[PDB]
Amino acid sequence: QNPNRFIGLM
Repeated sequence: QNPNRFIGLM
C-alpha cells in the first residue's frame, strides 16, 4: 500500500 514499496519492485 506504500509508494515506497513500488520503488522496490523497480
